[PDB]
Amino acid sequence: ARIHHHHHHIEGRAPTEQSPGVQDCYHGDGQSYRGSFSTTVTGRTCQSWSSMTPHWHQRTTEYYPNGGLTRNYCRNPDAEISPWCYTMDPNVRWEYCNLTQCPVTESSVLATSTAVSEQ
Repeated sequence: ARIHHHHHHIEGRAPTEQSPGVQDCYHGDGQSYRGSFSTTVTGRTCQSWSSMTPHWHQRTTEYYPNGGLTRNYCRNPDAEISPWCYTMDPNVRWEYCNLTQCPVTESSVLATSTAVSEQ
């Protein structure tokens, strides 16, 4: 019925795609993600945490809803700089997803106690 192109991956320039491609973001340390961005920094896909086929590992988030990242959703169960997850590819054990400190301009921050400038 429908299938994404299966020929080239960087249909843009010869060497590399000039414009920016995938570039998600996160608030805090991947803790405020609240999104199932199953995309790894390499463009891979967050393999289901409960995936015992390729890379096997105990203590999954599928058995721990306290995280909110079940299935192939990418999240940060360690509160590290950002969320990460196993990849559906056996060539990539695991990796961080394309997250970054959401550098937005809108207000977003609902707190106005102290103000920080140039910091």
